[PDB]
Amino acid sequence: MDKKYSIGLDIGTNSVGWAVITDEYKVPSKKFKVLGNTDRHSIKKNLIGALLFDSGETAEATRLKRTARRRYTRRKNRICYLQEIFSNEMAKVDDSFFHRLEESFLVEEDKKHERHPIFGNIVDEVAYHEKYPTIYHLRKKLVDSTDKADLRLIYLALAHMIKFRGHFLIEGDLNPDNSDVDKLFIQLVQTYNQLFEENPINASGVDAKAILSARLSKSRRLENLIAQLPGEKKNGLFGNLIALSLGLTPNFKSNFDLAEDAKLQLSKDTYDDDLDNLLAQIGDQYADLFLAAKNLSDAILLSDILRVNTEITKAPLSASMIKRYDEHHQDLTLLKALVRQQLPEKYKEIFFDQSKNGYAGYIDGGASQEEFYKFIKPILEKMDGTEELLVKLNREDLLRKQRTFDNGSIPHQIHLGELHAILRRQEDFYPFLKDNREKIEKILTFRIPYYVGPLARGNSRFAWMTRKSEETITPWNFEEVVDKGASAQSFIERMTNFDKNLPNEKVLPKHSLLYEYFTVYNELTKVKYVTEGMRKPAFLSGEQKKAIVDLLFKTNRKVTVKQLKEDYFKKIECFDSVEISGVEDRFNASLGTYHDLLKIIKDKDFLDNEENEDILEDIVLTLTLFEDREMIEERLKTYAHLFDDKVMKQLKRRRYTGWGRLSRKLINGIRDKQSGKTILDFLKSDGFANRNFMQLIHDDSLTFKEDIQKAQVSGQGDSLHEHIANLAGSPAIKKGILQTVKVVDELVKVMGRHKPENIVIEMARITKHVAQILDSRMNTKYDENDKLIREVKVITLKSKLVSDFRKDFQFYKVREINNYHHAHDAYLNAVVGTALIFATVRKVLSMPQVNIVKKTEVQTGGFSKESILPKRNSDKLIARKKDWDPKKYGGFDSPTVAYSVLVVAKVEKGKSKKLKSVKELLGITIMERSSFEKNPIDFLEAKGYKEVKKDLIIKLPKYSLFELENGRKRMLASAGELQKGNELALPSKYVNFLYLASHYEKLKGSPEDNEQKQLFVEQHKHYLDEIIEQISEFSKRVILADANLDKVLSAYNKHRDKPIREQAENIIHLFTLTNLGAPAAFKYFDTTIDRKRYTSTKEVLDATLIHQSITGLYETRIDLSQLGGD
DNA sequence: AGCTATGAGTGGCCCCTGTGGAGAGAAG
DNA sequence: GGGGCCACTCATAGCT
RNA sequence: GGCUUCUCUCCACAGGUUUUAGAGCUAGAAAUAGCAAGUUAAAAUAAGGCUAGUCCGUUAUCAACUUGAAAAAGUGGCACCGAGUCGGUGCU
Repeated sequence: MDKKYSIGLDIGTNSVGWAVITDEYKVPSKKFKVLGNTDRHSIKKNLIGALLFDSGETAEATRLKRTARRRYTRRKNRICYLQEIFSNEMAKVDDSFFHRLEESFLVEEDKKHERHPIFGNIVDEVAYHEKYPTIYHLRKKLVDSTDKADLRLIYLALAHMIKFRGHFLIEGDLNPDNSDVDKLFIQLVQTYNQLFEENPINASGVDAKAILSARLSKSRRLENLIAQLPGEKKNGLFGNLIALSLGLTPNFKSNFDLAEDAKLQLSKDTYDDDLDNLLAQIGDQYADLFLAAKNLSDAILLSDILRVNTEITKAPLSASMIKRYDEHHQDLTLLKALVRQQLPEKYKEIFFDQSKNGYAGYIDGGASQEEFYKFIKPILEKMDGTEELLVKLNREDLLRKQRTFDNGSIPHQIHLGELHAILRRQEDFYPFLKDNREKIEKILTFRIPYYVGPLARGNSRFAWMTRKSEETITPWNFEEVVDKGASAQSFIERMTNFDKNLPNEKVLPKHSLLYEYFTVYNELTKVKYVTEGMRKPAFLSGEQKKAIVDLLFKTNRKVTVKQLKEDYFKKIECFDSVEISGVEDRFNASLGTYHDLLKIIKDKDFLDNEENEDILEDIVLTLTLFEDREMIEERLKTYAHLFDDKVMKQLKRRRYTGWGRLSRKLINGIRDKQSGKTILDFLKSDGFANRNFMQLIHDDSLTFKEDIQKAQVSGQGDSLHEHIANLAGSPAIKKGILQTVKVVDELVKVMGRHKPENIVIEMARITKHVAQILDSRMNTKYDENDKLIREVKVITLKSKLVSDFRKDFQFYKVREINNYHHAHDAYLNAVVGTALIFATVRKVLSMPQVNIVKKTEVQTGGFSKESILPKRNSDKLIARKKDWDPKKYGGFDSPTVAYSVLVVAKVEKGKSKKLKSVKELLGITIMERSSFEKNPIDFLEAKGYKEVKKDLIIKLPKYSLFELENGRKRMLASAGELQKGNELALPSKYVNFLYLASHYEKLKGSPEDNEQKQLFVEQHKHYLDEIIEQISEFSKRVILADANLDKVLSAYNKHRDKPIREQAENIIHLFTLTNLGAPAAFKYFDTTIDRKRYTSTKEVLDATLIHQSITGLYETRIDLSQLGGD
């Protein structure tokens, strides 16, 4: 008798519930066979559980790390390129300089040259640090010096710039000279009054420098500056000029009465040619106005960055840092003098004690600038003559470091100007600098375009670059070796979605002329007209459709019903009155691309030729693909014989956006076998049928449906793994779905492989995507008519229904007590699913037998924590390299153990070197997983183990479960620590009262229900003691933490006077002590309770090891006590 | 008987961070 | 959030 | 309509840490006290891998046993009864 059942699921991001229910809704339990060498042969477990696992990580952290690694590699490579450039001349002056630079990190013992990395003699180091206190002094010296400079210093400056070349958010040359806001603003006002003497404006008394450089948003600054300008509006010509000076994107259409939009932005890569467009429309007289606007914008943005405008130099960043250092020196001297004279007691704390947030901690220690200002402010308040120091502290300019987080805003054009100045002033005395100047400027400025990507020879799963030749790519031949046009096309296309109806085909651009014709004809297909003398509405003929398109759609950008009635039905067909159905007011489709090309090419015969359709489609694709206009220009040059120079320049500056939904093959690529017409052909003319796109693809009399079905991949089960990961959503939900499918498969196996009658599923707040993956596998049988025989029904539900069903019949839930809530949610989901198609539910809730399974995952990821700890005399520090002994060089710490292996061998113990039989868990860190799996015996012997019994080696990943006396379980967190493995269970009687009491004021309900809650909570003061009694008993039984439990009991007795609700929130805080997983610190009322930690793994070395399947229904108990016996 | 080495428990502290530009998608 | 590490004390095995 | 959620991929940037370099002085045998100084740089930023790429290394996948290089396939009885992390009656 094959028993009927169904499968319910509770899918989350951290957990995947599961359940099996029958006709009477009871969850059965089956006697599962227990494999292994223990005395236990079978365990009867309930068909319910809750898989738990670490939350799936989005690749965001991994992607950031990968992009960082590529930046590091390419920056090291820039260093290598500069060292190759310097290499030949370096050997003539100092051959080992580059070697010393690499050996700087090592101690004096490991260095192969003299310990001074720059000069190798201490006299020259003294001279260097006396002459150049920092690097910015050296940069200024090199930028200003005319004398022959030392090559090592030049390399240091150039490498400092190349390694820290600043941001690329501004393209086009930027003048560092213009940095004064107010003077240039008045200059712009004077220029505007010169070009417009008839209507000049006055800006006297307006503090433009303060307002425009204020720390406010661009719109606020624009409003504030205009508010000081009489007669001016923020939307006016001058207001738009100011907005342009602020880096916004003003629209000049209304300012010059232009027909088309005129939007300009200096920060865009295309300001110059768009400005030329505007000048060609309004005249060349306005060129100086926009030039002054650009200069003022440069001045404003620079003043937002640097502060030294008084000093005259062409290195506007070295001077700023030197000035900061001088201010720091002078202010420190003054502060030390004042503290010496007035408050001698705290001199030591401020200037010596590296453990405080004083100047010692700020400079010689680890304290940041904010904390240093916090600590130094009250001391300044308590002393006289500190007005200047208080002012500088208000400006965040007191005692400020050169290398702070404010250097980010520096444009890379400043660094490029400094680089050019250096390479110009040093080229005379060093020929190779002059010869390779362009190469170095390239290396600083060369940036692998965001559309090219990783430069891989196919060996990468992230690479899409297409190559012309096989030369090694260097910045100087990046253009020559790689076709940037093809690279950009691949970059765009690989991301663009493939057609749904045609999976192998590509989607068309939105502004495709063929797509526009398709849409126009498809919309015109269902248009019906009613004229006098006609009994029924009739579809428009193909001739009528073509005439309408030619008369209106090619002549008007937007066509309305009234315009159609007036222009075609009355003028052409001589129908005075016509009724149109299917279109309400106007036609949605528009030949905007066709009208634009009519404006540009101005040859309507060329556009109307179907022979030119391929050329026009290629033009649309070229305009849609490429943002950099050079790519479009080079591609469209294949058509330079078809258009004049002006038309070609017009095509260059036009751009299109968006990608459509359908492919060219689907519309005008495939043809009917019987007729030879495409879908576009049928839409243009279909006779009486007048079938639209949907009708054409769903007509069985046409071969189009057959072509689509054949094109549809009728593939076998192709990579069930990586199939689910193809969905749209976070990787967390993807992992949830995959684990859900695996759990469903294992449940199918457990239930005798008889497929379920129904499947009830919910999803964490996408459900359809989950349902398809399951109903594809569940239903695979076809009847005599090729129809699917649905032996499995897939129903998906909503959390509101389940929550209401729970609260109506009091199947309440608490999310803080224990982890049985996932399984309970799964069971209630199954019950509600059958409801769409009472004691049992309470029994299922009250079962402690639940199979909570922590997914034993071999941890991957960071080998150890990223914070490098100081050098110490300890053995637990991890080397960061092969030659970096952790004692001598510090290094990483806190390894993440991949898994641990039970090693039974003999180890020499004591100074006597006597071999002693041992049995202990050795944790294999992730850094050594490959070495261990390569040859376990050599790895184990390397750690001091001898006569290793390879037969007894067991692989124990993180969260491997052990069973001890009284059923005490400890999950293997790592080699030297455990976790609580037992799931504390409270009966429902405590479960209801806890959430009723803690969420007391927060709940809102009817007055009688609130009174019932009052009575229910007030009576259970006796439960408030039973809860801590159960906690204490479970603690003694498994937690075994008497000190923390005693502190809890004392605190609970101490705070018993406070009201029941206030007690309740703290009582639920207790369960952080008992809940499965790692212990976490919790506080009871005012009292803070330390966390109990299990740093002892000895007790499990004699325990019954348990392996559990993904559901845990199949297990293999191993008794380790029988292993290792002598 | 006394000195040193060494394993278990407990209390405390630590852990990389911030930003910009471009493209393409699901769903609201 | 949680595993790792250290400073500290105490019981116990070992040793003579 | 836009700009939102959320994901991927790419391009860059400013820091942070470690270790070393930036000669600490005086009195005192030393412990130690007084004084002076604190702003920068190099290297590394997951060990490393072979396909030697200006590529790849934290995403995702992974109970145990048998076969298989691997993908992959197979491996374990059910019912009644009562059912705290489980046991009995028939029966396989």
